Amino acid sequence: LGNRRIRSVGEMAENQFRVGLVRVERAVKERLSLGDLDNVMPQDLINAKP
DNA sequence: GCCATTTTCGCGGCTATTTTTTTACTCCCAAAGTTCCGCTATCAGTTAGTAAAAT
Repeated sequence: LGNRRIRSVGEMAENQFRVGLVRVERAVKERLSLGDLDNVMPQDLINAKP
């Protein structure tokens, strides 16, 4: 039991939330690479559906 | 060219009963085929009326 670990609700929720964050980070980087950001606000960059 | 070693391939019990999942995204225009409402017109069925027949 020193080589086996307990992983509970908080850890799993954090892992899946980080997965979603990576999913949106890819698209955020892709958009920020374009350059035309004069009228771009942060809420126009983030898609919460993933 | 045969003897051994590494790599795929296929397998791992039977009946029941509780319950769906989830990202990602241009626009416009001209040309063409299809549909939906309205009207017509014909035929067949139904129904009302009247004469023919029978009591």
